[PDB]
Amino acid sequence: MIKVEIKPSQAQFTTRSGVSRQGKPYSLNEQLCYIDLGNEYPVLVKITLDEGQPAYAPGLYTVHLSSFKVGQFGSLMIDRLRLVPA
Amino acid sequence: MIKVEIKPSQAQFTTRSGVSRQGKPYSLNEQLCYIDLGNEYPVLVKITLDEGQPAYAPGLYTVHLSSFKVGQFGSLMIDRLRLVPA
Repeated sequence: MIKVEIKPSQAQFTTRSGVSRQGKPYSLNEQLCYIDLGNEYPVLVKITLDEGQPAYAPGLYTVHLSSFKVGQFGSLMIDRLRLVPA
Repeated sequence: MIKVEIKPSQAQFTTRSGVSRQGKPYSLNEQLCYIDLGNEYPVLVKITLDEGQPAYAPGLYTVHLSSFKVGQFGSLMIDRLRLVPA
């Protein structure tokens, strides 16, 4: 299991916006977190949230299976990091 | 934890080869596996092995933390799926 932490300072998201190739508006909400990748300290990672989802509250989390998909070359890829409480 | 299975029929690797941009030879060993992504059946996924590593034997495995890295846009990515026995 991957250990993800949302620190007290990371409790908010920011929003970027724009227009798709054929005219549709979009909005993307982004939040930061720390992930332990086995180095001396956890590293900073950007998360893009799914539509209609609030920012994750401070605390410890792990990664949900729905984060992964098989890519166009047949290998596993991350789609979006989706988190669940630890 | 991600459940990965190497079936009896997937006990071998194949090797692809070529030459890098500035002249060096390379060889890549590839093996197939089944990964449970929560659909009705596990899906087929291609793994590229690390240098000097044998094919994983048939059995159940999970994903090692060393499979992940932070990508050039600050989000988590899979580098190569590295497995450890379940």
